[PDB]
Amino acid sequence: GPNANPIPEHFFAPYIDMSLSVHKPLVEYAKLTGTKYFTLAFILYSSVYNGPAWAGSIPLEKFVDEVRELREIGGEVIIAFGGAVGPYLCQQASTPEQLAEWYIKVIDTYNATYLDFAIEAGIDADKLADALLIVQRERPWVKFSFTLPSDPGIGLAGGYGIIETMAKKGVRVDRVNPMTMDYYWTPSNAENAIKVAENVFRQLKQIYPEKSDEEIWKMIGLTPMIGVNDDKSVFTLEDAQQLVDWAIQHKIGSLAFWSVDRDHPGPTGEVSPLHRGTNDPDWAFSHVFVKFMEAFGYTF
Ligand SMILES: [Mg+2]
Repeated sequence: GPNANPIPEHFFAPYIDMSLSVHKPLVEYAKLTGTKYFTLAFILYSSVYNGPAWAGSIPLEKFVDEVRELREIGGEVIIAFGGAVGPYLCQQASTPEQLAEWYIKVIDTYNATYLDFAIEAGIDADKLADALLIVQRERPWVKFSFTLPSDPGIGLAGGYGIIETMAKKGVRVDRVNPMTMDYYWTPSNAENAIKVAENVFRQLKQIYPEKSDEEIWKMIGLTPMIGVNDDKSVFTLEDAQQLVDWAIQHKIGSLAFWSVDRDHPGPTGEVSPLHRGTNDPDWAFSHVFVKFMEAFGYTF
C-alpha cells in the first residue's frame, strides 16, 4: 500500500530498543542486518505525557520519519509494548476504553499494521482482552502478536492464561512468540528453544483444536536472546544456525531476537544493550536469521 508494506509469510523482525542513544536510522539497520523488518521496542506508559511513549517517556512520534524512510525500501515494522519493566499501558489504564484509545493512538501515529505485546509482568488479562476487542473492531487490518516468557519444561508459563483469555474473548491471535531465553536452570540454546516450540505447539492445539498442524506452526514465532543471556548461558552462532534450520523445516511463522543493537562482539560474558558478550563479528546473528526469510523467497 502507499504507506504500509507487506510483511512476508515467514518473517524475521528482530527487536530494536528505540530508546538507546546509539540508535541508527531504521534504513541503516536494514542495510547492516539484511532484514528490512523490525520490532520497535518498547511503548510504555509515560506519566509525563499521560500516555504512550518509548521506554515510558520518549515522545511517541519521534520515529515516524524513520519508519517512512524504511517503507521507501519496502520495509515494515511491528510496534511492541511492554518488556522487562513496567508500567505498561495495560497496567496504568483504568478502563479497557482508555487502554484501547492509547493503543489506537500508537497504531494511527505509525500507520501500524502489526502490534506486539511483550507481557513479562503480571497484568489483568481480562482488561487487555476487552481493550483489544475495541482495537480490532476499530482497526480491523491490525495483526496482534503476543511475546511471552517460556521454559523448555512447560512452553508458555502464565502467558498461557493470556492466550486462553484472548481465544475465549474472541480476540485475534496472529502470532504467539515465546521468549526462548533466561531459563536459569537450563541453558539458552537451540535444543531448549525447540523444546519450547514443541510445548507451545501442544498448548495452542489445546486452545485451537480445530487448527491443522501447519496452521499452528504458522501462529508460532521464536525469540532468543543472542549471545550471553541474563543467566550467563550463551545462545551461540551455532545455536542460531540450528534454530534457523529447524524453523525452516517446520515452516513456522516467524523468528526474532533480542536485540539488533546487541549484534556486535563484546568482552566475554558481559551483559550489555550494545553487544552480546561473544566474539562473533558485527551483524553475524542477523545474517544467520535472515536465512530463515531467504528460504521462503526474501531478497534484499
Ligand atoms: Mg501494554
